Amino acid sequence: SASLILGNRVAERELEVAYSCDGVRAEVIPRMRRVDLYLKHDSQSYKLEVLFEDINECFGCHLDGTGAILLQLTYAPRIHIAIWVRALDFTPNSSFGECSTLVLKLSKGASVSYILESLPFSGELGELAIASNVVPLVDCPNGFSVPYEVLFRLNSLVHMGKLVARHVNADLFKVLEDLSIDTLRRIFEKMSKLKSTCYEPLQFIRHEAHSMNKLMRCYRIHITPSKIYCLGPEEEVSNYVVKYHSEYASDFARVTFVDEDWSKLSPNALSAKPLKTGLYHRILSILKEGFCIGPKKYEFLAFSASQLRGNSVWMFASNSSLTAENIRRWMGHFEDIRSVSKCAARMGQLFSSSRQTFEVSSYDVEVIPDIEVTTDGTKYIFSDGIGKISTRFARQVAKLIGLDPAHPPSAFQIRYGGYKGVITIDPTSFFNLSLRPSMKKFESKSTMLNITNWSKSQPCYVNREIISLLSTLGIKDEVFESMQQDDMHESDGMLTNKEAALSVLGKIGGGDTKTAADMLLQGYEPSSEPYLLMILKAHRANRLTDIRTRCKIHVQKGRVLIGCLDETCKLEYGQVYIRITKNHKEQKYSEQPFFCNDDGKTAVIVGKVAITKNPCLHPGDVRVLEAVYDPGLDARGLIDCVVFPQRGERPHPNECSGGDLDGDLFFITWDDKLIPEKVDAPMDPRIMDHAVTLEEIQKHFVSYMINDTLGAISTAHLIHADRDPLKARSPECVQLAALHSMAVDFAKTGAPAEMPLALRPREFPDFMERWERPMYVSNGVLGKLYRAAERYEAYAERLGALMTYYSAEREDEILTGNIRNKLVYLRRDNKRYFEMKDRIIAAVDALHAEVRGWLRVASAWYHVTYHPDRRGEKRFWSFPWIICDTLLAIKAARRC
Repeated sequence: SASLILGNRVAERELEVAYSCDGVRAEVIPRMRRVDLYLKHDSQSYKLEVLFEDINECFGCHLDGTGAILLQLTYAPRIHIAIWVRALDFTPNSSFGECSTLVLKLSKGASVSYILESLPFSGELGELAIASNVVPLVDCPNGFSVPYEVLFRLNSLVHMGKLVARHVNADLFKVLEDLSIDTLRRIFEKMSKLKSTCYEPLQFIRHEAHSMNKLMRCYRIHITPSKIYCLGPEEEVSNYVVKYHSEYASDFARVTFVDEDWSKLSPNALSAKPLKTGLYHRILSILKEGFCIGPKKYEFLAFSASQLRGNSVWMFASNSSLTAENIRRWMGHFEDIRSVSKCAARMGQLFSSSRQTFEVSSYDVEVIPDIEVTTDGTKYIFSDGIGKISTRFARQVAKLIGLDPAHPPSAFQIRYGGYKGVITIDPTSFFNLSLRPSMKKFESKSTMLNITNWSKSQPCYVNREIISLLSTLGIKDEVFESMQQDDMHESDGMLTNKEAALSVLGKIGGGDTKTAADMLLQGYEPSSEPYLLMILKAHRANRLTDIRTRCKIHVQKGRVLIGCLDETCKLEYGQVYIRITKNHKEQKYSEQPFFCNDDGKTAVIVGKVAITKNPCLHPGDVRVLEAVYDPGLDARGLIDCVVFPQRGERPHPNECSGGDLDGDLFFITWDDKLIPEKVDAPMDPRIMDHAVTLEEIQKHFVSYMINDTLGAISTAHLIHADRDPLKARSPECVQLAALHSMAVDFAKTGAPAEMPLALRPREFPDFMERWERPMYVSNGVLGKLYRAAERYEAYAERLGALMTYYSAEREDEILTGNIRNKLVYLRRDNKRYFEMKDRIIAAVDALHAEVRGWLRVASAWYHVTYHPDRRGEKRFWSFPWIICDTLLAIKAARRC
C-alpha cells in the first residue's frame, strides 16, 4: 500500500508537494513493459497506467528511511473508471496536469530494493519535502513586458521538463528584460537539448550570454485529457487565410486533440447501448468555451477539408480589431445553407495549403454556359468544373511555382473563390479564364488562384489494393511478380556501379544520393575506405526494406495524368487522346508498336486504353475507349491529360464512380496487357428547417471522431471481393457500393452511419504481427511477393551520446538511419527510434556546421591543406571529414 506524493522539484533533492493520497496499490508487469496503480477517490475505483518508455529518470531516493522511490515522467498517465472507461483527471485541483513527478512512499518488507531491476537505474539522494481551464501555464508578473513568443517558449520548456514554474518570479524577467531575441532563442535551444531540469536559470543564462557574438511561424498546441502542450514556433507552408491575416499570426494556432502520448484519439475512447465518456464532453467544452494563455483567449475558427480526418482545428484569440466571426464572414456567405454537414465541409474550403499565384479579376474570368444535356429526366452537366485557361496563363503561372516557363503543364488544380475544379488547358481560349457554374459552393468574394497540383507525368507505382480491385477482371500475376523479383535484389549495387540504379532508387524521387552521379564523373576517392560502400549499403537497406514492406509494384507503359475533356466535338462517345512524354527507358531503345509519333521525347498512343479513378468500387469504373490520332487534339498541344467525350449519352467520367472533373486523378495505362476485355456492366433527405449554428458543426466534428466511414468501404470491399471472388454479381457488394454513394467520406448530405451494415469485422491482412485466426488459404500474390525478401573528440562525443540503451557497436549502427538488426524490436508501435535519431542527427549536424563554418576558414576542406588524414587505419576504420561536402569541391577542381 504505497502513497502517491505528487509535486515538483525545485532543488536537486527538494520536493514540493501538491497532492497526496493513500491506499494506492501498485503492480508491475514486464509484458508490454507496464506499471499500473489502483487508487480510489472517496467514491470510486480509479486506475492509472504508465509504461516504461515514458519515464525520464529514476532515483532511488529515501524519505524517512522507508522507501520513496522517485519517478520523473514526461507523459501523463492514463486514468480509468470502474463500471473500465477513460477518465478526466479526478483530482480536486487539477494536480496531474501540473506535477510531472510521481514520488510514491513505497512501504513494504523491502522498501525499494525489491522492485528496482525493472527500471532503468537508481541513485539514492535522500532528502525531505519543502512546501506546498488548461494547466500548466506561466503568466508574466506585472511591471514587465516580453514578446509573446518568449512566454510561449518558456511555457514549452516548463511542459517538456527543462525548467520549473516556481523559479520564474520576476527575476528571469529582470535578467532577460533587455537583450536580443535571437540570442534568447539560441540560449533556449542550447537549453532545449540538455539532460534534465536546469536548476540555475540565472547562472545558465548569464554564462551563455557571456559569449555574445515564405515559410511562416506556426504555433502548435496539443490538447490532452490532462495537460496542454506548447510545441514552439517552427515552420509551415501557410494556407491562404493564415498568410492573408499577416500581423495577427500570433493570434493563430494549430490545435490537435491527441492522447497522452501524441497519437490520434481512438473511437474506442470517445464512447464505449453505448454511453459517452468524459473525453467527449471535455472536447466539446474546450471547443465551446475556449481557453486562455497569457494575454490570449482562443476561440474556434474553422477546420479544413483535411484536419477533420487529422483531428485538428484552427483557433483565434479575438482581439480589439478582428475576431473569429469577422473571419468567417470574410471567407464567404453561409447564412442560407441547410444539411449542416455541407455547411461545415464547404466552410473549410480555403484552409488548404497552396502556392498562391495571382488575384486576376472578376471581369477577366468569363462565365461561358455549361455544355449540358438532358435525358430520361436526369440531366448530365458534363462538368464538375472545367475552366479554359489560355496558354499564356499557364506560362505566367509556370514561373510563380518555379517550373520551366516554356513547357508549362496541361492543367492546374485551381481553387478560386466559390468554385473548385481543375482548369484544363485550351489554346482556343478567349481570356485568361472561362468558368462555368457547376461547382460553386458559395457566392464568396475570394480570388487569388491557389495551386494544389498540375498535369504531371508521375512515375506510376501500385500496391495490393490496386492489383485486387483493378485485376479482378483480366490481369493475373506476372505483371506484379516480375518487377519485384528482378529489380529488388540486382540493380541496388553498392560496389559494382550505378548506371541504372540511381534512377530505380529515385523512382520515388531523386534527391538522396549524388555521390553516385558524380562517383565516376569525378574521382572515386583519394582514399579507399569501405565506409562509402557501407553508407551505400545503408541506403540499400532503406530502399529494400521500404519496397518490401509496402509491396510496391509498377506497370511500364503508363502514367498518372490528370483528367481532361474535349472542346472541339470531333470524337463521338469513345475516343480519347494521350500524347505522353518519354523517359530514359523510352528515349533510348525507342521502338514500340502502340506509339504513333515519337517526335523526340513525346509518343502518342493509338491502341485501346483504360481509365479509372482510385477511390472507385462500383463495377464498370474502368472505361475502354479507342485512342485516336485526332489532328486537332494534336495541333492544340495536348500533353499529359486524358481527353474525355462531351457528346452522346451518360458521360464516361460519371461512369467511373460519380466524379466528372474537379482535380481528381485518373490512372491511365496503355499497356496492351492491362487493357480490359470489356466493360463490366456499365449500369446507367436531411433537413433542419433553420439556419446553421456552431454547436451543431462542433457536434458533427466530434461525431465523426467515432463514426469513421472509409474503414467501412475498405473492410467490406476487402471481404466481399478478396475473401469471395465474386466481382459484383452478389447483391451484397453492389448494395454496399450503392450505400457508399453518400456515405464515403462523411462530408456528404450528412453523417449517414458508422456501420449501417452489421458491423466491421475484427480481422486484418496477415501482416499485423498479431495474426490471430486466418481465413481460407492465403491467395493473391501478396505472400508470394513478400517471398524472396578535434575529429577524434567529435567522434568520441558522438559515441558517448549514442551509447545509451541504443544497440550500436562501433560505426555501422551508429551511422545507419536505424539499427542494422531489427526483427521484433519495433513491431509494437514503431515509435521507438525516429524522434531520438532525428534529434541527435540534428544536434550533431549543427555542431559540424558550427565547427566547419565559424573558424581559409574551413581550410582542410576548402583547399587541400591538412594532408595526414588519408592514411588508412591511422585511427579506427571510420575516418572523419565526411559531411556536407561529399564529392563537391576537391574532386571538382583539385586534381584534373
